[PDB]
Amino acid sequence: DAERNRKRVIAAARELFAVHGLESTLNEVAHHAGLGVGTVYRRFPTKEALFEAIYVDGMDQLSGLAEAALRHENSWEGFEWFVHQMCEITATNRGLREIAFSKAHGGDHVEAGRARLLPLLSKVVERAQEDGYLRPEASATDMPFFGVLTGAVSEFAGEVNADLWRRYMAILIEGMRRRDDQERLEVDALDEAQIDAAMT
Amino acid sequence: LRKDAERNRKRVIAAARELFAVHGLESTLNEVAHHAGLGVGTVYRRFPTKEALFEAIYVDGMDQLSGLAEAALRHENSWEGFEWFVHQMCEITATNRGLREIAFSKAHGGDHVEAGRARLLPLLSKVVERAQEDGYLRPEASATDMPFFGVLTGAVSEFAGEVNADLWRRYMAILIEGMRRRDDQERLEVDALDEAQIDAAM
Repeated sequence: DAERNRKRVIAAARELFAVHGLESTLNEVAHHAGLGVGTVYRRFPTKEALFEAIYVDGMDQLSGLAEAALRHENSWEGFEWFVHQMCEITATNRGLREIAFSKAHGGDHVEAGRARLLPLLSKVVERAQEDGYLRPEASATDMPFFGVLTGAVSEFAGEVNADLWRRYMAILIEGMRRRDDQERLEVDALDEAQIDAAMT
Repeated sequence: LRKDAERNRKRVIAAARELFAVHGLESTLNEVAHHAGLGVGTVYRRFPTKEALFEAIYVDGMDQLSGLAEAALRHENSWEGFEWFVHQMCEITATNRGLREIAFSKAHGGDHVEAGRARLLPLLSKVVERAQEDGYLRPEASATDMPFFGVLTGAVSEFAGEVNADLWRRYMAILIEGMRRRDDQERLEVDALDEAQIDAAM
Protein backbone atom coordinates (compact mmCIF):
# COMPACT_ATOMS: atom_id res chain seq x y z
CA ASP A 1 0.00 0.00 0.00
CA ALA A 2 2.74 2.43 0.99
CA GLU A 3 4.83 0.94 -1.82
CA ARG A 4 2.06 1.77 -4.30
CA ASN A 5 2.01 5.41 -3.19
CA ARG A 6 5.82 5.41 -3.28
CA LYS A 7 5.78 4.47 -6.97
CA ARG A 8 3.06 7.03 -7.70
CA VAL A 9 5.11 9.86 -6.19
CA ILE A 10 8.16 8.84 -8.24
CA ALA A 11 6.12 8.59 -11.46
CA ALA A 12 4.48 11.96 -10.82
CA ALA A 13 7.83 13.57 -9.99
CA ARG A 14 9.40 12.27 -13.21
CA GLU A 15 6.49 13.71 -15.22
CA LEU A 16 6.95 17.16 -13.65
CA PHE A 17 10.74 16.95 -14.08
CA ALA A 18 10.42 17.01 -17.88
CA VAL A 19 8.87 20.50 -17.81
CA HIS A 20 9.93 22.09 -14.50
CA GLY A 21 13.37 20.58 -14.00
CA LEU A 22 13.97 20.17 -10.26
CA GLU A 23 11.97 23.26 -9.25
CA SER A 24 8.76 21.46 -8.25
CA THR A 25 7.99 21.40 -4.54
CA LEU A 26 6.74 18.37 -2.63
CA ASN A 27 3.30 20.01 -2.54
CA GLU A 28 3.21 20.28 -6.33
CA VAL A 29 4.35 16.66 -6.66
CA ALA A 30 1.54 15.63 -4.30
CA HIS A 31 -1.08 17.50 -6.33
CA HIS A 32 0.15 16.02 -9.61
CA ALA A 33 0.13 12.53 -8.05
CA GLY A 34 -3.34 13.10 -6.59
CA LEU A 35 -2.12 12.29 -3.07
CA GLY A 36 -2.31 14.20 0.18
CA VAL A 37 0.72 16.28 1.09
CA GLY A 38 1.25 14.25 4.26
CA THR A 39 1.39 11.07 2.17
CA VAL A 40 4.30 12.37 0.09
CA TYR A 41 6.09 13.67 3.20
CA ARG A 42 5.73 10.34 5.01
CA ARG A 43 7.39 8.68 2.00
CA PHE A 44 9.93 11.44 1.25
CA PRO A 45 10.63 13.94 4.06
CA THR A 46 12.77 16.14 1.79
CA LYS A 47 13.29 16.77 -1.91
CA GLU A 48 16.78 15.29 -1.68
CA ALA A 49 15.21 12.07 -0.40
CA LEU A 50 12.90 12.12 -3.42
CA PHE A 51 15.81 12.97 -5.73
CA GLU A 52 17.84 9.99 -4.50
CA ALA A 53 14.87 7.63 -4.81
CA ILE A 54 14.36 8.75 -8.41
CA TYR A 55 18.05 8.21 -9.17
CA VAL A 56 17.99 4.67 -7.74
CA ASP A 57 14.68 4.02 -9.52
CA GLY A 58 16.24 5.15 -12.79
CA MET A 59 19.17 2.77 -12.29
CA ASP A 60 16.77 -0.11 -11.58
CA GLN A 61 15.00 0.87 -14.81
CA LEU A 62 18.27 0.73 -16.76
CA SER A 63 18.97 -2.67 -15.19
CA GLY A 64 15.67 -4.07 -16.44
CA LEU A 65 16.43 -2.63 -19.88
CA ALA A 66 19.89 -4.22 -19.85
CA GLU A 67 18.36 -7.56 -18.82
CA ALA A 68 15.89 -7.27 -21.69
CA ALA A 69 18.67 -6.38 -24.14
CA LEU A 70 20.50 -9.57 -23.13
CA ARG A 71 17.44 -11.57 -24.24
CA HIS A 72 17.62 -10.19 -27.79
CA GLU A 73 18.71 -12.64 -30.46
CA ASN A 74 21.48 -10.51 -32.02
CA SER A 75 24.07 -9.00 -29.69
CA TRP A 76 24.64 -5.90 -31.83
CA GLU A 77 20.93 -5.14 -32.14
CA GLY A 78 20.72 -5.70 -28.39
CA PHE A 79 23.52 -3.19 -27.82
CA GLU A 80 22.03 -0.57 -30.14
CA TRP A 81 18.56 -1.12 -28.66
CA PHE A 82 19.86 -0.70 -25.12
CA VAL A 83 21.69 2.53 -25.97
CA HIS A 84 18.51 3.88 -27.58
CA GLN A 85 16.40 3.07 -24.51
CA MET A 86 18.99 4.38 -22.04
CA CYS A 87 19.67 7.70 -23.78
CA GLU A 88 15.98 8.46 -24.35
CA ILE A 89 15.31 8.62 -20.60
CA THR A 90 17.71 11.48 -19.92
CA ALA A 91 17.66 13.15 -23.35
CA THR A 92 13.92 13.92 -23.13
CA ASN A 93 13.70 14.93 -19.44
CA ARG A 94 15.89 17.79 -18.22
CA GLY A 95 15.01 17.06 -14.59
CA LEU A 96 16.17 13.45 -14.85
CA ARG A 97 19.24 14.62 -16.78
CA GLU A 98 20.14 16.94 -13.91
CA ILE A 99 19.70 14.13 -11.37
CA ALA A 100 21.55 11.52 -13.43
CA PHE A 101 24.65 13.55 -14.31
CA SER A 102 24.70 17.01 -12.67
CA LYS A 103 24.29 15.44 -9.21
CA ALA A 104 26.47 13.54 -6.75
CA HIS A 105 24.90 10.51 -5.08
CA GLY A 106 25.86 8.02 -2.40
CA GLY A 107 24.60 5.80 0.38
CA ASP A 108 23.49 2.19 0.69
CA HIS A 109 20.62 2.32 -1.81
CA VAL A 110 22.73 4.02 -4.49
CA GLU A 111 25.57 1.51 -4.07
CA ALA A 112 23.16 -1.44 -4.26
CA GLY A 113 21.65 -0.06 -7.47
CA ARG A 114 25.04 0.46 -9.09
CA ALA A 115 26.05 -3.05 -8.01
CA ARG A 116 23.19 -4.49 -10.09
CA LEU A 117 23.57 -2.17 -13.08
CA LEU A 118 27.33 -2.16 -13.68
CA PRO A 119 27.74 -5.93 -14.34
CA LEU A 120 24.71 -5.88 -16.65
CA LEU A 121 26.32 -3.08 -18.67
CA SER A 122 29.49 -5.19 -18.82
CA LYS A 123 27.59 -8.23 -20.12
CA VAL A 124 25.89 -6.20 -22.87
CA VAL A 125 29.26 -4.85 -24.04
CA GLU A 126 31.03 -8.21 -23.63
CA ARG A 127 28.47 -10.11 -25.73
CA ALA A 128 28.54 -7.69 -28.67
CA GLN A 129 32.36 -7.73 -28.60
CA GLU A 130 32.53 -11.53 -28.52
CA ASP A 131 30.32 -11.79 -31.62
CA GLY A 132 32.62 -9.34 -33.42
CA TYR A 133 30.15 -6.45 -33.74
CA LEU A 134 31.35 -3.99 -31.07
CA ARG A 135 34.89 -2.63 -31.17
CA PRO A 136 37.22 -4.18 -28.57
CA GLU A 137 38.04 -0.85 -26.89
CA ALA A 138 34.42 -0.50 -25.72
CA SER A 139 33.64 -0.76 -22.01
CA ALA A 140 30.65 -0.74 -19.69
CA THR A 141 31.80 2.71 -18.56
CA ASP A 142 31.18 4.10 -22.06
CA MET A 143 27.44 3.72 -21.40
CA PRO A 144 27.07 6.59 -18.87
CA PHE A 145 28.91 8.92 -21.25
CA PHE A 146 26.51 8.04 -24.08
CA GLY A 147 23.81 9.35 -21.75
CA VAL A 148 25.87 12.42 -20.84
CA LEU A 149 26.62 13.17 -24.49
CA THR A 150 23.05 12.84 -25.77
CA GLY A 151 21.69 14.79 -22.80
CA ALA A 152 24.10 17.64 -23.51
CA VAL A 153 22.67 17.91 -27.03
CA SER A 154 19.14 18.39 -25.70
CA GLU A 155 20.41 20.78 -23.02
CA PHE A 156 22.05 23.03 -25.63
CA ALA A 157 19.64 22.72 -28.57
CA GLY A 158 16.47 23.14 -26.50
CA GLU A 159 12.93 21.83 -26.67
CA VAL A 160 12.42 23.22 -30.19
CA ASN A 161 14.91 20.64 -31.47
CA ALA A 162 13.80 17.85 -29.15
CA ASP A 163 14.94 15.03 -31.48
CA LEU A 164 18.42 16.34 -32.33
CA TRP A 165 20.01 14.09 -29.69
CA ARG A 166 19.03 11.10 -31.84
CA ARG A 167 21.35 12.33 -34.60
CA TYR A 168 24.43 12.36 -32.39
CA MET A 169 23.42 9.13 -30.66
CA ALA A 170 23.39 7.42 -34.07
CA ILE A 171 26.81 8.90 -34.84
CA LEU A 172 28.16 7.59 -31.52
CA ILE A 173 26.79 4.08 -32.12
CA GLU A 174 28.25 4.02 -35.63
CA GLY A 175 31.63 4.97 -34.15
CA MET A 176 31.44 1.95 -31.82
CA ARG A 177 30.97 -0.63 -34.59
CA ARG A 178 34.03 -2.78 -35.26
CA ARG A 179 35.73 -2.19 -38.61
CA ASP A 180 38.96 -3.50 -40.12
CA ASP A 181 40.26 -0.01 -41.00
CA GLN A 182 39.90 1.28 -37.41
CA GLU A 183 42.76 2.65 -35.35
CA ARG A 184 42.84 1.75 -31.66
CA LEU A 185 41.17 4.43 -29.54
CA GLU A 186 44.14 6.15 -27.93
CA VAL A 187 42.34 7.16 -24.72
CA ASP A 188 40.87 4.27 -22.74
CA ALA A 189 37.49 4.31 -21.07
CA LEU A 190 37.42 4.90 -17.33
CA ASP A 191 37.93 1.79 -15.25
CA GLU A 192 35.59 0.75 -12.43
CA ALA A 193 37.47 2.86 -9.88
CA GLN A 194 37.51 6.01 -12.01
CA ILE A 195 33.83 5.93 -12.97
CA ASP A 196 33.02 5.39 -9.28
CA ALA A 197 35.08 8.39 -8.14
CA ALA A 198 33.59 10.54 -10.92
CA MET A 199 29.90 10.33 -9.93
CA THR A 200 30.11 10.37 -6.12
CA LEU B 1 46.91 54.02 -30.35
CA ARG B 2 45.35 51.19 -32.35
CA LYS B 3 48.46 49.02 -31.95
CA ASP B 4 48.55 49.64 -28.19
CA ALA B 5 44.82 49.13 -27.62
CA GLU B 6 44.96 45.85 -29.54
CA ARG B 7 47.87 44.64 -27.41
CA ASN B 8 46.05 45.39 -24.15
CA ARG B 9 42.96 43.62 -25.50
CA LYS B 10 44.85 40.42 -26.31
CA ARG B 11 46.60 40.73 -22.94
CA VAL B 12 43.31 40.80 -21.01
CA ILE B 13 41.73 37.97 -23.01
CA ALA B 14 44.75 35.67 -22.71
CA ALA B 15 44.93 36.29 -18.96
CA ALA B 16 41.20 35.68 -18.56
CA ARG B 17 41.33 32.45 -20.59
CA GLU B 18 44.22 31.23 -18.43
CA LEU B 19 42.33 31.93 -15.19
CA PHE B 20 39.06 30.50 -16.52
CA ALA B 21 40.67 27.09 -17.09
CA VAL B 22 41.20 26.72 -13.33
CA HIS B 23 38.50 28.84 -11.66
CA GLY B 24 35.77 28.76 -14.26
CA LEU B 25 33.99 32.09 -14.48
CA GLU B 26 34.55 32.81 -10.76
CA SER B 27 37.66 34.96 -11.35
CA THR B 28 36.92 38.62 -10.77
CA LEU B 29 37.75 41.54 -13.04
CA ASN B 30 40.40 42.66 -10.54
CA GLU B 31 42.01 39.22 -10.55
CA VAL B 32 42.10 39.26 -14.36
CA ALA B 33 43.92 42.61 -14.27
CA HIS B 34 46.50 41.39 -11.74
CA HIS B 35 47.14 38.26 -13.81
CA ALA B 36 47.55 40.34 -16.98
CA GLY B 37 49.96 42.74 -15.27
CA LEU B 38 47.61 45.62 -16.11
CA GLY B 39 46.11 48.32 -13.95
CA VAL B 40 42.61 47.73 -12.61
CA GLY B 41 41.46 51.06 -14.04
CA THR B 42 42.65 50.11 -17.53
CA VAL B 43 40.85 46.75 -17.56
CA TYR B 44 37.73 48.20 -15.91
CA ARG B 45 37.40 50.95 -18.51
CA ARG B 46 37.77 48.40 -21.31
CA PHE B 47 35.44 45.84 -19.66
CA PRO B 48 33.13 47.45 -17.07
CA THR B 49 31.28 44.15 -16.49
CA LYS B 50 32.04 40.45 -16.54
CA GLU B 51 29.46 40.10 -19.32
CA ALA B 52 31.40 42.52 -21.53
CA LEU B 53 34.54 40.45 -20.93
CA PHE B 54 32.64 37.26 -21.79
CA GLU B 55 31.48 38.69 -25.11
CA ALA B 56 34.97 39.82 -26.14
CA ILE B 57 36.30 36.37 -25.24
CA TYR B 58 33.50 34.70 -27.21
CA VAL B 59 34.05 36.94 -30.24
CA ASP B 60 37.81 36.37 -30.00
CA GLY B 61 37.14 32.64 -29.68
CA MET B 62 35.22 32.56 -32.96
CA ASP B 63 38.06 34.46 -34.64
CA GLN B 64 40.51 31.87 -33.30
CA LEU B 65 38.27 29.12 -34.66
CA SER B 66 38.18 30.87 -38.04
CA GLY B 67 41.97 30.82 -38.16
CA LEU B 68 41.99 27.11 -37.32
CA ALA B 69 39.59 26.35 -40.17
CA GLU B 70 41.77 28.46 -42.47
CA ALA B 71 44.83 26.44 -41.45
CA ALA B 72 42.98 23.12 -41.78
CA LEU B 73 42.12 23.86 -45.43
CA ARG B 74 45.88 24.04 -46.11
CA HIS B 75 46.41 20.41 -45.03
CA GLU B 76 47.30 18.04 -47.85
CA ASN B 77 44.60 15.48 -46.94
CA SER B 78 40.98 16.55 -46.47
CA TRP B 79 40.18 13.89 -43.86
CA GLU B 80 43.31 14.55 -41.80
CA GLY B 81 42.45 18.24 -42.08
CA PHE B 82 38.91 17.58 -40.84
CA GLU B 83 40.22 15.43 -37.97
CA TRP B 84 42.85 18.02 -37.07
CA PHE B 85 40.33 20.86 -37.10
CA VAL B 86 37.78 19.04 -34.93
CA HIS B 87 40.58 18.27 -32.45
CA GLN B 88 41.76 21.89 -32.33
CA MET B 89 38.19 23.18 -32.02
CA CYS B 90 37.09 20.81 -29.25
CA GLU B 91 40.34 21.24 -27.28
CA ILE B 92 39.51 24.91 -26.68
CA THR B 93 36.41 24.19 -24.59
CA ALA B 94 37.19 20.62 -23.50
CA THR B 95 40.25 21.80 -21.53
CA ASN B 96 38.88 25.13 -20.20
CA ARG B 97 35.69 24.96 -18.14
CA GLY B 98 35.34 28.75 -18.16
CA LEU B 99 35.46 28.93 -21.96
CA ARG B 100 33.10 25.95 -22.14
CA GLU B 101 30.53 27.81 -20.04
CA ILE B 102 30.87 30.97 -22.14
CA ALA B 103 30.58 29.06 -25.42
CA PHE B 104 27.54 26.89 -24.69
CA SER B 105 25.88 28.03 -21.44
CA LYS B 106 25.73 31.79 -22.11
CA ALA B 107 23.62 33.69 -24.63
CA HIS B 108 25.37 35.81 -27.26
CA GLY B 109 24.18 38.57 -29.55
CA GLY B 110 24.95 41.99 -30.96
CA ASP B 111 26.73 43.30 -34.04
CA HIS B 112 30.17 41.90 -33.20
CA VAL B 113 28.79 38.43 -32.44
CA GLU B 114 26.74 38.33 -35.66
CA ALA B 115 29.71 39.55 -37.71
CA GLY B 116 31.98 36.91 -36.18
CA ARG B 117 29.53 34.07 -36.80
CA ALA B 118 29.09 35.22 -40.41
CA ARG B 119 32.83 34.87 -41.05
CA LEU B 120 33.18 31.54 -39.22
CA LEU B 121 30.24 29.57 -40.64
CA PRO B 122 31.34 29.48 -44.33
CA LEU B 123 34.82 28.44 -43.20
CA LEU B 124 33.29 25.54 -41.27
CA SER B 125 31.34 24.58 -44.39
CA LYS B 126 34.49 24.54 -46.51
CA VAL B 127 36.28 22.16 -44.13
CA VAL B 128 33.27 19.83 -44.14
CA GLU B 129 32.58 20.02 -47.88
CA ARG B 130 36.22 19.34 -48.81
CA ALA B 131 36.26 16.04 -46.90
CA GLN B 132 32.84 15.17 -48.33
CA GLU B 133 33.80 15.71 -51.96
CA ASP B 134 36.87 13.47 -51.52
CA GLY B 135 34.68 10.60 -50.28
CA TYR B 136 35.86 10.63 -46.64
CA LEU B 137 33.05 12.39 -44.75
CA ARG B 138 29.45 11.21 -44.92
CA PRO B 139 27.09 13.41 -46.96
CA GLU B 140 24.74 14.24 -44.07
CA ALA B 141 27.52 16.13 -42.28
CA SER B 142 27.10 19.88 -41.94
CA ALA B 143 28.97 22.88 -40.58
CA THR B 144 26.30 23.00 -37.86
CA ASP B 145 27.56 19.65 -36.51
CA MET B 146 30.77 21.41 -35.44
CA PRO B 147 29.35 23.33 -32.42
CA PHE B 148 27.79 20.10 -31.15
CA PHE B 149 31.13 18.30 -31.34
CA GLY B 150 32.28 21.03 -28.96
CA VAL B 151 29.19 20.60 -26.77
CA LEU B 152 29.62 16.81 -26.76
CA THR B 153 33.34 16.73 -25.94
CA GLY B 154 32.80 19.50 -23.39
CA ALA B 155 30.17 17.48 -21.52
CA VAL B 156 32.72 14.66 -21.18
CA SER B 157 35.17 16.93 -19.35
CA GLU B 158 32.36 18.48 -17.31
CA PHE B 159 31.21 15.06 -16.09
CA ALA B 160 34.57 13.28 -15.80
CA GLY B 161 36.42 16.08 -14.01
CA GLU B 162 39.92 17.49 -14.24
CA VAL B 163 41.38 14.20 -12.97
CA ASN B 164 40.29 12.68 -16.31
CA ALA B 165 41.43 15.61 -18.44
CA ASP B 166 42.03 13.63 -21.67
CA LEU B 167 38.85 11.51 -21.70
CA TRP B 168 37.17 13.95 -24.10
CA ARG B 169 39.57 12.76 -26.82
CA ARG B 170 38.13 9.23 -26.62
CA TYR B 171 34.56 10.23 -27.40
CA MET B 172 35.76 12.75 -29.99
CA ALA B 173 37.47 9.89 -31.84
CA ILE B 174 34.26 7.86 -31.61
CA LEU B 175 32.27 10.78 -33.04
CA ILE B 176 34.80 11.27 -35.84
CA GLU B 177 34.74 7.56 -36.69
CA GLY B 178 30.94 7.67 -36.93
CA MET B 179 31.16 10.56 -39.43
CA ARG B 180 33.10 8.52 -42.00
CA ARG B 181 31.42 7.88 -45.33
CA ARG B 182 30.56 4.19 -45.78
CA ASP B 183 29.22 2.52 -48.91
CA ASP B 184 26.58 0.73 -46.81
CA GLN B 185 25.65 3.05 -43.95
CA GLU B 186 22.13 4.08 -43.05
CA ARG B 187 21.41 7.76 -43.56
CA LEU B 188 21.17 9.79 -40.35
CA GLU B 189 17.44 10.02 -39.70
CA VAL B 190 17.64 13.38 -37.89
CA ASP B 191 19.23 16.16 -39.92
CA ALA B 192 21.67 18.70 -38.59
CA LEU B 193 20.25 22.10 -37.70
CA ASP B 194 20.12 24.69 -40.45
CA GLU B 195 21.66 28.14 -40.04
CA ALA B 196 18.37 29.61 -38.81
CA GLN B 197 17.93 26.82 -36.26
CA ILE B 198 21.49 26.95 -34.93
CA ASP B 199 21.25 30.75 -34.68
CA ALA B 200 18.12 30.42 -32.55
CA ALA B 201 19.75 27.75 -30.37
CA MET B 202 22.60 30.21 -29.67
